[PDB]
Amino acid sequence: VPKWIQLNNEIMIQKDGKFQFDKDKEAVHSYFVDYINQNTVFFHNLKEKLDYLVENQYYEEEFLSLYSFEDIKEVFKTAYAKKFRFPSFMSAFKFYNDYALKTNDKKKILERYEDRISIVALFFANGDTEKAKEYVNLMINQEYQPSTPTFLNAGRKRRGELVSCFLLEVNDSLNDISRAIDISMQLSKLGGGVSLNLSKLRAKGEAIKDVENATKGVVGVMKLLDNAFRYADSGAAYLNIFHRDINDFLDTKKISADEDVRVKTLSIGVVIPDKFVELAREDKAAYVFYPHTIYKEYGQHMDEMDMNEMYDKFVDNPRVKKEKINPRKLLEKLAMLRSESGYPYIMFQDNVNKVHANNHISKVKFSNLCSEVLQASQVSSYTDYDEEDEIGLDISCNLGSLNILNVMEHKSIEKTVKLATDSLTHVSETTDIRNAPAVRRANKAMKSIGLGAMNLHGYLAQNGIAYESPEARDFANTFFMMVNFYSIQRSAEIAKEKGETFDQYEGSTYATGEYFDKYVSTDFSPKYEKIANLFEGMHIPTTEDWKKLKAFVAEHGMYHSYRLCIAPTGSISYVQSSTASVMPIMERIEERTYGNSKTYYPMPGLASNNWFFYKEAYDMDMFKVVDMIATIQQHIDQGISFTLFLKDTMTTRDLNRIDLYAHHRGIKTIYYACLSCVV
Amino acid sequence: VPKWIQLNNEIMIQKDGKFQFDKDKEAVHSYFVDYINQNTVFFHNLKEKLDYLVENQYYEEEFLSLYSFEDIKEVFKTAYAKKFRFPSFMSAFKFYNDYALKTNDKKKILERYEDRISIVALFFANGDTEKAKEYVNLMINQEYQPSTPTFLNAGRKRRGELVSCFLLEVNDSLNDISRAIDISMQLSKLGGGVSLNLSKLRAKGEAIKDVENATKGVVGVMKLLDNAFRYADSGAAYLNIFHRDINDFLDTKKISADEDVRVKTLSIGVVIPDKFVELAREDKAAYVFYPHTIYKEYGQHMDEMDMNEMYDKFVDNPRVKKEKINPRKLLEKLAMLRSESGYPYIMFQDNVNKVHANNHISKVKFSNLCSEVLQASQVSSYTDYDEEDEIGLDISCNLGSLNILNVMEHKSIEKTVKLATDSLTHVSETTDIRNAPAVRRANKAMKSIGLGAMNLHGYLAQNGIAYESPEARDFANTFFMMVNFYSIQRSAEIAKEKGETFDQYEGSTYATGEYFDKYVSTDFSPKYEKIANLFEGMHIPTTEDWKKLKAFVAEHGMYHSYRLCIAPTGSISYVQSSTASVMPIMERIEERTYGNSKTYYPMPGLASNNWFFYKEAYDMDMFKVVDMIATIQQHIDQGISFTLFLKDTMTTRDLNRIDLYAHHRGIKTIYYACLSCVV
Ligand SMILES: Nc1ncnc2c1ncn2[C@@H]1O[C@H](COP(=O)(O)OP(=O)(O)OP(=O)(O)O)[C@@H](O)[C@H]1O
Ligand SMILES: Nc1ncnc2c1ncn2[C@@H]1O[C@H](COP(=O)(O)OP(=O)(O)OP(=O)(O)O)[C@@H](O)[C@H]1O
Ligand SMILES: Cc1cn([C@H]2C[C@H](O)[C@@H](COP(=O)(O)OP(=O)(O)OP(=O)(O)O)O2)c(=O)[nH]c1=O
Ligand SMILES: Cc1cn([C@H]2C[C@H](O)[C@@H](COP(=O)(O)OP(=O)(O)OP(=O)(O)O)O2)c(=O)[nH]c1=O
Ligand SMILES: Nc1ncnc2c1ncn2[C@@H]1O[C@H](COP(=O)(O)OP(=O)(O)O)[C@@H](O)[C@H]1O
Ligand SMILES: Nc1ncnc2c1ncn2[C@@H]1O[C@H](COP(=O)(O)OP(=O)(O)O)[C@@H](O)[C@H]1O
Ligand SMILES: [Mg+2]
Ligand SMILES: [Mg+2]
Repeated sequence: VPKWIQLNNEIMIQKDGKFQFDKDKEAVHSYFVDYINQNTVFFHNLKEKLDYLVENQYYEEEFLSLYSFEDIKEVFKTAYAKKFRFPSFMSAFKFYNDYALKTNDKKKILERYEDRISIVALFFANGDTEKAKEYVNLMINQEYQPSTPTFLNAGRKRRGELVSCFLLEVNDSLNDISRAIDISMQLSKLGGGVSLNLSKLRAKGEAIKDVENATKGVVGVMKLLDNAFRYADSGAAYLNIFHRDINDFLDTKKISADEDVRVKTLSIGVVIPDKFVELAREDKAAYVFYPHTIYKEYGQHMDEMDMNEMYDKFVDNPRVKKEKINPRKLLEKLAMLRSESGYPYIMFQDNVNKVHANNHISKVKFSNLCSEVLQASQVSSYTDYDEEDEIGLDISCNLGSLNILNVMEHKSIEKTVKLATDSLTHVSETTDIRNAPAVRRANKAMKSIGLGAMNLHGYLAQNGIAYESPEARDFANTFFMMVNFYSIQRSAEIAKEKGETFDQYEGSTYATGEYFDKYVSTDFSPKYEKIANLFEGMHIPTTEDWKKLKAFVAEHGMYHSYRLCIAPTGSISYVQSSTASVMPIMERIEERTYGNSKTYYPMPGLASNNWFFYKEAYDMDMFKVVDMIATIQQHIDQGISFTLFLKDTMTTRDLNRIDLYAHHRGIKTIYYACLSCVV
Repeated sequence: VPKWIQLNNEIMIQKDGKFQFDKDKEAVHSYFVDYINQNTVFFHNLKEKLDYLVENQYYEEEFLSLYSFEDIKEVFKTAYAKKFRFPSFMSAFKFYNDYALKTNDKKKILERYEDRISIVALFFANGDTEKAKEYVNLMINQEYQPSTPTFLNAGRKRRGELVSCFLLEVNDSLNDISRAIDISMQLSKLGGGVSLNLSKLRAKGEAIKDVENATKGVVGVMKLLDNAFRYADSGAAYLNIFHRDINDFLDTKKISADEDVRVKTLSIGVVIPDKFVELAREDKAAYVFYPHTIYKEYGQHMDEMDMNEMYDKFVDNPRVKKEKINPRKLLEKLAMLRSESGYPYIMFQDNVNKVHANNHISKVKFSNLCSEVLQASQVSSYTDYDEEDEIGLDISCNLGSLNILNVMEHKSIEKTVKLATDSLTHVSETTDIRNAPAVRRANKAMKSIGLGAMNLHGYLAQNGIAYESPEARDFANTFFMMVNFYSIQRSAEIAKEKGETFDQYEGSTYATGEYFDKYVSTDFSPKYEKIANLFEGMHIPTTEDWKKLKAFVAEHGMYHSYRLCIAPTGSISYVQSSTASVMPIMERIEERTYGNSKTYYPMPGLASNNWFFYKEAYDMDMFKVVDMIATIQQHIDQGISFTLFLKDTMTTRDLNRIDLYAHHRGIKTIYYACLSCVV
């Protein structure tokens, strides 16, 4: 057993009752000197390194050719000037095991952490050598972490797509079903996570032409999709809760499900308008609808109509066919299934669209794997082979997360937010997906990005603030207000600089101005003095600054239809020495076995004198956590991946009381505690 | 229990030891007077009938509008002038239960047998009122029976496609696989039987781009197709025996197969070049090949190269990857699987192409469900969404069968063959399949039809000739030579009349003349005197008549790339009072239960003084049956659906000796004893 693993395990051998937290500094030092340095290829110079990496098909050539090699050396030297040292064993282990470029034979290390960062920065900057330096500092200071698809792939040949998260609409025809199968496979082949909205497909037992009772329904298309994802080397189906197939749709995922209906590689999500929550509260028998009878009567997809306005009219219309269900029992079934599998991802549709800026394009109808992407979409119609198709708007989103601790300590909320936006904008403009025409069309038209945040709990716990406290909410309220301020400002700056807005921007609430109403009348500076001290050195936007930004946007518009969403953070959380996303930590010390050895990872910053503040999520009040997320969500235009942390000693009514409380507080999406759609 | 069922069962109550065969004449009379006539809607006139059937969306309007109603009445009266009476209970039962148009509520009969025939004839004739009369007589005399898809659908609204048999090529890309899934569903939705050639897909464990060992292989695409056919309301996959996946391909159909690999709605067929049969005979270890390594080396699909020429070169080429197998044991496995399921349909590829007329277009590479369609094909390439596709040639075939007994008694071999061709040509020209571009392109370019024959055994047994006798072969030799003569002659007549040939006709052996070599040097008039007497009244083509037809074709060409194939005959065999296809009868008397009653159907014409000639197939020598089929096959340009009739007391070596003997005798396809691809 290696020496770094020896010192690593010595954390768990207590001294004066205290753990040996300092042993992990030795462990990662031993891990480098006695291993990493000896398997890292070292060239006589950097040009020799880059020429080798280019000539051996490791790196791409075009993006490097935009720089004079004297500039590439300055950028690399900027990365190494930091003298970055991983503070823990698992942080360095995860980077070299998951991210560092290895040789084709997987024997030696080609990239140090400074190398991957320099290459990504050279890619983002697109020739601007000083900007490349800015990106290097931003990443080497660990202020910003682009998503794994971007951070891992930028600058490679054989490089996968930098975006790997996609959402698809599916129209109610065999032609469209066939095209969705192929698109799913085309994206999944590229490593993408694909979520499809099935709410427009007619329900089981609806007519085809004049043959009554002919349709397989949603479960039939799920079976085809399940197989498509199996063949092409993870997908999701969403369904509106008022769709007649909702029960059958859910039952495909019961762990006891019969194999005739079983679907094994599809996640599921459920879309819940306010009207359903009211019916459930009142314990009144509800109706679910056969969507094609609604289409034949109203000429519109049920999915494109306002169920809060239309429910009673659908019920009274004799040409609309429906079924009676028990809304409380359906709500209970959603709790049971999430205890089994985490998902169904639950989306409170009216909590999304109440504050949605682009309802003029469409209401938000569904979300992605792990349910943080919330954007408008419009269904295509792929017609017969000899006819032109009608290309709509699907969704793809490009992700990154700033690191709250390092942003606060560097007092760089503005600079990080604006710079990270520039990078996500570059990934959006260099993406051209083939074989997904509505994804490609939407990416150019909508120009949407998704900037998030990680290390919320870690930063709070290291500054003496409990995750569940009202002080924690007071910090989050202010911090994310500021993130949103500078995000909107940078999007308008890019719109002025380029002279473009996203397509149909002038119909958005950004252009008509009501987006800014709460920001010009309400102040979001800290109510607690000790929280205000954390922001010392950074100007906090006032209602007056918001009035001037409102006016600025009104003159120049905005480049991005969407800017912010908070995805989960996977392995990269280790590399960042950061608690995952904005969630509370799960364990104070993680024990995982790797290759016949047990490794220990205490939470980033865990000491004996802050033990109390690293409170484990399962011991927290989920109602207080809901309050925290609802506070962050005020200033995020898309969504927040939100996993409830529950003990098995929870009755099904306790579970639904959380659901109802989350809906009450304005939460957009929720599930219980996705690789392509995480940072 | 009804009276017709009473008299029907009285056949089986013997008199002087003899069955009561005459009781079935009473049964079908009782079946009409006491039931059929009372549930048949009778209008005051025919215009009242047709107007009702048009106005109630039963019939189509366009084809009837091509006639003046005085002419429609003459055509209908021509049908009724025959005073056609069904000679047996089951013949009338099958027509009214399976073919006669009933009301939307399925309560009363709208069509008598004379009505369906008149409508089909009016459809075929396309305005020519005298031709409509010719079609009426041809069908009411039961000289010709168009296939069930055509006979059932012609003249309807809500009418399904008149062709329902299709064959598809699939290219080696994800794009092509996705298009084949959709095409399969588009055709299957229309009621089609779809067979796909999977021999071009790269084998399991081949590279994708530069990722080695990445491919699922043929079984992966079979699983997708299996699901496609399940969703869209029967298909087939063919594979060349030299494909590396052949064993895995076969194992998907073992009745004991694990569900991870199980395929439940796909038939399978295997394509066997001569080189494999030689390797099996010699008991020499054979090789199967990874087709993509062959493609990367030779630039051609293994499926498009001559394995008899290339086998040793493939084996010696170090850049071609292969696997060793046991050819004898593989041949044995094909016998086992056919005992289980009937198929794998076995195709002896060189027995097809040795006598194939259009090798210049392509070799024949695969066949259909029940394996009688044998035509050239060329693979498409469906490229990325933004790029033009390359449309190749798939296959569809339009079927019918003449009734040998009635053709011989009416001495109408010429008139039936030429008239049936005209009808199959009309079905071909009125077919426009959407969403299958290579099927549509091939149908116009190739103009192929498939005329067959039924009632061979019945006709032989009723003229004192045993199915296994050399006299039976002597009759078949002459009869089908004549069918082929007048078929070729009518195809050339249509080519002169229209001034067109099928595309690239001048590369065929019809144009270069070697097709006719055996017909200008060998006489095919009967060797047996009693067989020659059967043809009295009809001129038998001589070598001189063939020389003049050869010259005729050389001047005018031919309209049809393919003309003849002998499909199985399903329920319509009853309606025709005909033994199935050209096969020997299976049972002298069929006992089947329908609705709590047992029905009896003795073979068409079975009497006590011809009992010996209705010898049951399972008591026959399959080697003599192979001889019979090989004799018919000389004069059929496509294939013959050929089911072996075997007792379970057959060793696996006995089974392979039949296979080897069938190959020896030139048989093209074979399996053991399809609805969309039967007449
Ligand atoms: N394999 C490598 N070998 C050498 N330098 C590398 C390598 N990988 C990255 N670098 C980085 O490239 C930069 C320049 O490296 P190089 O050794 O060519 O220059 P130097 O000797 O440090 O400086 P100067 O140009 O003044 O000689 C340094 O920041 C170094 O850390
Ligand atoms: N339901 C039906 N009622 C009447 N005739 C029918 C019907 N179905 C088919 N036919 C056929 O239509 C043809 C003409 O029928 P119709 O009764 O109108 O004429 P008709 O009285 O026999 O002759 P004519 O025109 O000299 O009066 C006949 O051959 C008849 O068998
Ligand atoms: C994408 C994909 C293809 N395949 C199959 C389908 C095809 O038979 C083959 C890949 O064909 P293609 O889709 O044509 O792949 P490619 O063009 O990117 O790469 P290459 O140049 O090597 O053709 O492998 C899989 O087995 N799994 C997959 O996920
Ligand atoms: C063809 C087919 C469709 N479907 C589904 C797919 C679609 O959701 C719907 C049929 O859509 P379509 O493919 O659009 O059918 P259509 O246009 O011929 O008929 P209609 O005018 O009624 O749309 O039913 C099946 O369930 N099984 C099938 O076999
Ligand atoms: N925690 C660490 N993170 C990153 N690199 C490390 C770490 N520990 C050691 N190394 C690498 O090992 C080299 C030798 O280690 P050492 O001599 O202890 O440090 P230094 O270079 O500061 O004197 C360092 O220059 C560095 O490249
Ligand atoms: N075997 C049969 N096939 C067809 N139709 C039949 C048959 N037997 C009876 N029918 C129908 O029943 C009608 C009345 O039968 P019947 O009086 O016995 O015959 P016919 O009309 O020759 O005198 C016939 O006109 C005919 O339409
Ligand atoms: Mg439709
Ligand atoms: Mg390819």
